Amino acid sequence: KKIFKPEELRQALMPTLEALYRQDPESLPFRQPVDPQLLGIPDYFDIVKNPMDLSTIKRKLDTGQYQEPWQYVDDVWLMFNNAWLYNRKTSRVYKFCSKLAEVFEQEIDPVMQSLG
Ligand SMILES: COc1ccc2c(c1)N(CCCNC(=O)c1cccc3c1N[C@H](C)C(=O)N3)CCC2
Repeated sequence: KKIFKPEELRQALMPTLEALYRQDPESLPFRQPVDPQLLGIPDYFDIVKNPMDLSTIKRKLDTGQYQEPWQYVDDVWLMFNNAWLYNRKTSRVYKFCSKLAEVFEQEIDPVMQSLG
């Protein structure tokens, strides 16, 4: 509390991120930052004001950018909400997002209870 040590956040939270990365096929669109021109979705940043992806979250854990664990939870949820905002409900990314949210819910609960 209330600025947690970065090494403690990394040790506690990284397994929850790893759980997301282990999901195949579902994590694949989330593993790298979105590049709208290269992917042919040029309106992406117009709609998605705060992009987020698994590699960025990992980098933030690795580099001590979270002061407290709810900031990490908020970035994971930002990633999910961006995908549900941008994509149509029939798309792979939308359905994959929903699966990741299921996995994350299960993983994050006991970890947050342990951190305070
Ligand atoms: C597009 O669905 C898939 C599904 C599986 C795979 C791939 C792509 N690919 C491509 C992965 C790169 N393309 C995207 O990442 C992406 C593309 C269009 C829309 C969106 C994209 N992602 C962002 C997060 C979004 O919200 N909409 C690899 C094989 C597995």
